[PDB]
Amino acid sequence: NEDNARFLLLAALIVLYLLGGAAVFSALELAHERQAKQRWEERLAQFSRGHQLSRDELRGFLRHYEEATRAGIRVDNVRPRWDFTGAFYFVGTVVSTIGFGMTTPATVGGKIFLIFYGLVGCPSTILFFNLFLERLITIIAYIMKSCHQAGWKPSVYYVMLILCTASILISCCASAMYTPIEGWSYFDSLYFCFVAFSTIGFGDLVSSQNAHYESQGLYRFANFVFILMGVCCIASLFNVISILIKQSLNWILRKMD
Amino acid sequence: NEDNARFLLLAALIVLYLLGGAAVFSALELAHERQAKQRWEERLAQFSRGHQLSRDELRGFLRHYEEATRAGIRVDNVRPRWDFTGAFYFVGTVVSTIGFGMTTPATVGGKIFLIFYGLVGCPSTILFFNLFLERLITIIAYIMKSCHQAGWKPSVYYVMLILCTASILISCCASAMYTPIEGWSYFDSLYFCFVAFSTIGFGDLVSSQNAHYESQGLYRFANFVFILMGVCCIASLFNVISILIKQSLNWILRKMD
Ligand SMILES: CCCCC/C=C\C/C=C\CCCCCCCC(=O)O
Ligand SMILES: CCCCC/C=C\C/C=C\CCCCCCCC(=O)O
Ligand SMILES: CCCCCCCCCCCC
Ligand SMILES: CCCCCCCCCCCC
Ligand SMILES: CCCCCCCCCC
Ligand SMILES: CCCCCCCCCC
Ligand SMILES: CCCCCCCCCC
Ligand SMILES: CCCCCCCCCC
Ligand SMILES: CCCCCCCC
Ligand SMILES: CCCCCCCC
Ligand SMILES: CCCCCCCC
Ligand SMILES: CCCCCCCC
Ligand SMILES: CCCCCCCC
Ligand SMILES: CCCCCCCC
Ligand SMILES: CCCCCCCC
Ligand SMILES: CCCCCCCC
Ligand SMILES: CCCCCC
Ligand SMILES: CCCCCC
Ligand SMILES: [K+]
Ligand SMILES: [K+]
Ligand SMILES: [K+]
Ligand SMILES: [K+]
Repeated sequence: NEDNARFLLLAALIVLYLLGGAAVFSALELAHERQAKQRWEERLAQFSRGHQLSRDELRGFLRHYEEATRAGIRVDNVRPRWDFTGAFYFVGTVVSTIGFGMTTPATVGGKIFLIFYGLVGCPSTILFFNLFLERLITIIAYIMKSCHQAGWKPSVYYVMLILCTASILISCCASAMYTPIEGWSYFDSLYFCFVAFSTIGFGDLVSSQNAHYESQGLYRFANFVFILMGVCCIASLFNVISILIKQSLNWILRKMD
Repeated sequence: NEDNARFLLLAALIVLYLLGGAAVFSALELAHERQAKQRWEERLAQFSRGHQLSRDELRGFLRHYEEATRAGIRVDNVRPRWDFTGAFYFVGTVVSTIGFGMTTPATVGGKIFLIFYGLVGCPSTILFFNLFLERLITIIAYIMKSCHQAGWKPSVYYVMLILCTASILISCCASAMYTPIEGWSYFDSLYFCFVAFSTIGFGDLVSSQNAHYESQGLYRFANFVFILMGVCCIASLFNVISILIKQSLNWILRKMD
C-alpha cells in the first residue's frame, strides 16, 4: 500500500506543478505574444499596400516558402544537408534523443529506417551514459582516497555538488566560444547549452551551420566534444536529483501518517 | 580492467555505428534534397519574374516572415500560444524532455525561469517513469501467478515481448484516431507516434494545433492520455533493450581472446 500511495502522491504533485507552471508561463508570455502578432499583421498589411499584391497570392507564396523551408532552405547561407557530415550530425542528434528538428527524413524508406535505427541505437547510448556515470563515481572515489592518504565511496550529496560544479564549468567553457564565433550573447549561449544538454532540443538555437566557418575542421570536433560531455554530466545530475526527490517523497509520506 | 575494456569497446562500436548510419542516410536522402532545392529555386525565380520585384526586397520580406513564425505565426489557422491551455501544452512538452519546439520562450525572465523549471521538473518525471515500470512489473507478476494458480517474477525476455506488444497496440490505437481527425496517412501517424513516444521530438509533425477542433474537449484529454502511455511504454522498452545490449557486450568480451 506504500508503493500505491507514493505513486498517487507523485501523480498529484506533478499535476499541481503543471497547473502552476502553466499559469506562470502564460502570465509571463501573453503580452509579448500579442505584441509580436500585431507587429506581423502591420508588416504584412504594409507590404500588401506597398506592392498591391492580393492576399491570396501572398498566402500561396508563403505556403510555397513553408514547403521549401521544410526541405532546408533558409534566408541566410547554411550548410547542405545529407552530404556526409550533415548526416553525421543528424544521426548524432537522433541517437542522443535530442531531436533539434533542423534535419528530418522526407521519403518513404527513410522513415522506416529511421524507426529501426532509433530502436536499435537509443538503448546503446543510454547504456553508455550509465557506464560513464559508474566510471566517474569510481574515479572520484579513487581521487578522494589518494588525497586523504573500497569503503571510501562518496555520499550522494557530494556527488551532486561535484556534478553541479562540472556542469557549470563545462557550460561556461562552451559559452566562452559560441559567443564571438556566431553572433550570440553570453546569456543566449548559456540558454542554448542548457536546452541542448538536457536533451530537450527546442531547435530555436542550433549551433554549427553557417556554410563557411573559418577553420571548420577543429570547430566541428570541439562542438562534438562539448555536446557529448555536457549531455553526460546533465544526465548524471538528473539521476542524482531523482534519487533525492524519491527520498523526500518517502519523508513526506512518513510525516503524514 | 574489464570495465575499461567494456567502455572502450562500446565507444568504438558506437563510432562505427554512427559512420555507417551517416553513409546510409546520405545515400538515401541526397537526391531528394537536391531536387527539392532546385524546385524551390525555380519557384522563387518564377515569382520574382512574374511580379517584376527585386531579390533584395524578397530577402527582406522573407526575413520578416520567419520572425513571425517564431512568435507562432503560421499560414493555416493555428491555435493561440501562451494562453492557459497552450502554456499547459508547453510545460507538458518541457517536463517530458520532448521539446517539439512549436512554442519557445522569447523574453529575458522566461528563460531563467525555463532553466530553473526544467532543472526541478525533469528528475520528477524520470522518477515517475521508474515507479511506473516497477508497478507494471509487479502487476504482471501478480497476473501471471493468479493465472497459473513473490517468486513469480517474469524474465527479461517476456517483459520485453509484452512491452513490444503494448507499444504496438498503443501506437495503432492512437493512429486510428489521428488519421481521420488530422489530414494524415496511417504510416505518417505511426511515424509521428514513434517520434513523440521516444522523446526525440523533431517537431515536423505536431498534433492538436488547428484552432477550432470540433468537440475539442475530449480530444485534448485523449491526446494527453495517449502521449503519456506511449512515452511510459517506450521508456520501459528502451531500458530493457539496454540491459540486453550490456549482456551481449559481456558475451562479446568473453568470446574474444
Ligand atoms: C566517443 C563516442 C561516445 C558515444 C557518443 C554518444 C552520443 C553522441 C552524443 C552527442 C552528439 C551530438 C551531435 C554533435 C555532432 C556535431 C558535429 C558537427 O558539428 O558537424
Ligand atoms: C497523471 C499525470 C502525471 C504524469 C505526467 C508526466 C509527464 C507528462 C508527459 C507527457 C505530456 C505531453 C504533452 C501532452 C499535452 C497535450 C494537451 C493538448 O493537447 O492540449
Ligand atoms: C569534422 C568532424 C566531423 C566528421 C566526423 C568525425 C567523426 C569522428 C570524430 C570522433 C573521433 C572518433
Ligand atoms: C483539457 C484539460 C486541460 C487541463 C489539464 C487538467 C485536466 C486533465 C488532466 C487531469 C488529471 C487529474
Ligand atoms: C579550455 C579553455 C579554452 C576554451 C575557450 C577558448 C576561447 C575560444 C575563442 C577564442
Ligand atoms: C578557434 C577555436 C577553435 C577551437 C579550439 C579548441 C580546440 C581544443 C579543444 C579541446
Ligand atoms: C479504442 C479507442 C481508439 C480508437 C479511436 C477511434 C477514433 C476514430 C476517429 C474518427
Ligand atoms: C471524435 C474524436 C474522438 C476523441 C475521443 C477518443 C476516445 C476518448 C477516450 C480516450
Ligand atoms: C487504487 C490505486 C490508484 C489508481 C489510480 C490511477 C493512478 C493514475
Ligand atoms: C571528411 C572526413 C571523413 C571522415 C573521416 C573519418 C576518419 C576516421
Ligand atoms: C580510469 C579511466 C577513467 C576515464 C575517465 C575519463 C573521463 C573523461
Ligand atoms: C581536419 C582536422 C581533423 C581534426 C580531428 C582530430 C583527430 C583527433
Ligand atoms: C585507458 C583507456 C582510455 C579510454 C579513453 C576513452 C575516450 C572516450
Ligand atoms: C480552462 C478550463 C480548464 C481548467 C482546469 C481545471 C482543472 C481541475
Ligand atoms: C494496483 C496496481 C496499479 C497498476 C495500474 C497501472 C495503470 C495502467
Ligand atoms: C470539457 C470536458 C472535460 C473532460 C475531462 C474530464 C475528465 C475527468
Ligand atoms: C494553482 C491553482 C490553479 C491556478 C489557476 C488556474
Ligand atoms: C563504414 C565505413 C565508412 C565508409 C564511408 C566513409
Ligand atoms: K527532444
Ligand atoms: K525540436
Ligand atoms: K529527450
Ligand atoms: K526535440
